[PDB]
Amino acid sequence: PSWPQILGRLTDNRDLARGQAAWAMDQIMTGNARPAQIAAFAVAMTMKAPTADEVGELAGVMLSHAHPLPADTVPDDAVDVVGTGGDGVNTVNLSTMAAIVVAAAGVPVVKHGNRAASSLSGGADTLEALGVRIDLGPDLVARSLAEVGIGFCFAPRFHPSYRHAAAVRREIGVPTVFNLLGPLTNPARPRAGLIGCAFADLAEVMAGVFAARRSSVLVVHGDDGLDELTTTTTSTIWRVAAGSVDKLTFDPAGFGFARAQLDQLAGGDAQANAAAVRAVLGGARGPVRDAVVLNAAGAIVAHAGLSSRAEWLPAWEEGLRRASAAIDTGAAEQLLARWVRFGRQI
Amino acid sequence: PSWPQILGRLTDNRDLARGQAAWAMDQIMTGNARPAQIAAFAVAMTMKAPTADEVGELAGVMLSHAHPLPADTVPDDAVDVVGTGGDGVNTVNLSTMAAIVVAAAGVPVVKHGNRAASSLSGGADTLEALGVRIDLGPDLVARSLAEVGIGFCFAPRFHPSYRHAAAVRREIGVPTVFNLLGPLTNPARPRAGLIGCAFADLAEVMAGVFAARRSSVLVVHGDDGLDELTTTTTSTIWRVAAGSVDKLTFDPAGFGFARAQLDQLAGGDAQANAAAVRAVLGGARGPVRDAVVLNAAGAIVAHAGLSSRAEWLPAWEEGLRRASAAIDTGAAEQLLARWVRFGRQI
Ligand SMILES: O=P(O)(O)OC[C@H]1O[C@H](OP(=O)(O)OP(=O)(O)O)[C@H](O)[C@@H]1O
Ligand SMILES: O=P(O)(O)OC[C@H]1O[C@H](OP(=O)(O)OP(=O)(O)O)[C@H](O)[C@@H]1O
Ligand SMILES: O=C(O)c1ccccc1O
Ligand SMILES: O=C(O)c1ccccc1O
Ligand SMILES: [Mg+2]
Ligand SMILES: [Mg+2]
Ligand SMILES: [Mg+2]
Ligand SMILES: [Mg+2]
Repeated sequence: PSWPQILGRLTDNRDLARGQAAWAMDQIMTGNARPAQIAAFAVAMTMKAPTADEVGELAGVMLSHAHPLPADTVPDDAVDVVGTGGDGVNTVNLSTMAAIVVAAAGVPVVKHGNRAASSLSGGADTLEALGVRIDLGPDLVARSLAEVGIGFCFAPRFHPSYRHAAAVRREIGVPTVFNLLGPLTNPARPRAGLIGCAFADLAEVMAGVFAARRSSVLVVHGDDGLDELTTTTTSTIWRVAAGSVDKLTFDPAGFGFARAQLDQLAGGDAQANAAAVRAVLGGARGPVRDAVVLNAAGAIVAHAGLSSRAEWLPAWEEGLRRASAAIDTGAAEQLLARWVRFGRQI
Repeated sequence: PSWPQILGRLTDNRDLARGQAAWAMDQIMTGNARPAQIAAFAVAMTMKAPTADEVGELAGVMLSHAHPLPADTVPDDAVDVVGTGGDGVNTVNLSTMAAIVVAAAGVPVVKHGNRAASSLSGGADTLEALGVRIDLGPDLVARSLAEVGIGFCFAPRFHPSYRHAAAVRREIGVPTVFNLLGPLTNPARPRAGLIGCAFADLAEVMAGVFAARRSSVLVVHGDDGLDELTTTTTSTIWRVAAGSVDKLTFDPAGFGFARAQLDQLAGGDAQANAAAVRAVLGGARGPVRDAVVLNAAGAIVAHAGLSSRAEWLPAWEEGLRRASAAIDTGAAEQLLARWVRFGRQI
């Protein structure tokens, strides 16, 4: 294989042969690709329209190179809540808030995340401002998960060989297929997830990658453009269960949610977004809470799907009940406090 | 303007706004673009499908930055004979041989060229092997043109600010829109040419760029893949005259040319290809001579097109007669000897 061969095939608008995307990603991950080659590959793949097979190869290479968690430290039913980012709408950190609530409901959460790329504050930035340690290595993440019920895998700490690709992503500035890889490369490899996709025409490809792994996952795109389950309108959901993908339209009004305006979900810098986390966890009513509860419930539904006996509507009602109770009893607020203390106590 | 704006527009499969391609190329020509940005741009433009407006912007910027020839040193009727290269068929240097014969017939030739990229020996490599000075500056090319009837503009000598783009083209090694720019950026700006295009679906775009300049040009693509008029089969010609483009198919059998096999046109390293030039100019009959006479006649037809009185069949008959006579009288052989002497006597 070679760059001229692979890039030529993509510019001819042809799908790659089996193993070609993997070869490319591995060249990229070993410091063996020129920045120009990395860029051409990212752009060419994006414009051809990447297939699930191709994206799965990219993600697989990344997972091969990632720092893994220690054997037997990740519960079989661990869940992630994370999105591509890049929806362009500056919101509060919905996935991060949802993840805390989910953990507090008793679902183990190993969250993958990163700093902002185009937003004012990313999940990692907001966690840092809350006093949560985002610098933890494999062993300490495993301990966080066991002792607190949640662990945070900071993308740059677990994927050091992605350095070169990350740099090129920053330089070119446009979204590419690389923007899909974060949610697909959690180093703890959880089998369930609520996965947000900002790019409506690539969400089905992300869902195909999860289906290949037989994950129980909801890939979500709010019909307003959010990489989260939205409260402002319907959301498209690509449901992954039993190795197949199901596309459906989701309306939170069907569960009693009131239509919000995007303005109401608006965020700020790390300090502002941290304050919004404390506000929700302290029981504050309103649009932000509603959005947090809905997404927390979505992750609980994904967790439920790890069993083939899970039914859609009863799963959602249970998810909503559990998410609401985890906040209302103060369990979510206490969990955050316990998470902060854990990192301080080394 | 910005890289994210421009690259995003391209990845959304949209034509650029007027001036955006020019902004991009200017950034690239001023050393202000990262290699990743250069590559993303070249690739994204290629996969979107470039327009003549866009390619015309890129070439315009390059021509802005190029060393010009001194005022009033290029005859109004000078012609170029040059191709994109990249046909991936190792042939003798047909454009370069054609250019010598055309100059010997008395049509002023200011030829743009470069060393090999893909092939064993490019036009510049073969001229060097023949003893021709290939890297003369503006004043000396002007003198060569006046005194010998032909001048050669070496792309790296006249387009020094293209070095970063050139480097990226080499690194990524798949053709992009940049592969079109050589024949479109002759620094002497001759108004006529025989212009080869290896890429069947980009030839019409090249022709549109020349149309916008009101050049008299035949853009040619051999139906066997050659970026020259072939003798093995038909060629597609995009004829540019009076600011418009006419698509034609051309069959040299209509002018008495026997079919050749492509291996009959095969070349080798610069020494071999130099020997091939000497063989044709010394009156050797055979397939190489036929392909040379045909291409020289094409260039003479383009020159004739600078008049609105030019008629297609008479022009080809005159071109063929003039090209053959220039070889047979020994004028083409003598012009090469004189060109070699000129460079030695500077
Ligand atoms: O700056 P952007 O490109 O828009 O990305 C915003 C955030 O979205 C992703 O994380 P995640 O879903 O985990 O964070 P969230 O809590 O902000 O939803 C990404 O890692 C960023 O942290
Ligand atoms: O290595 P490649 O990418 O295939 O390019 C082969 C040659 O074709 C172009 O020139 P030109 O048309 O002047 O050369 P020619 O005499 O070989 O036809 C290009 O400048 C190279 O010199
Ligand atoms: O975004 C990443 O995952 C990353 C990884 C390694 C180095 C820098 C980075 O931004
Ligand atoms: O090929 C070119 O035009 C070129 C131009 C400047 C520097 C190096 C180069 O190869
Ligand atoms: Mg999110
Ligand atoms: Mg989001
Ligand atoms: Mg040529
Ligand atoms: Mg050629």
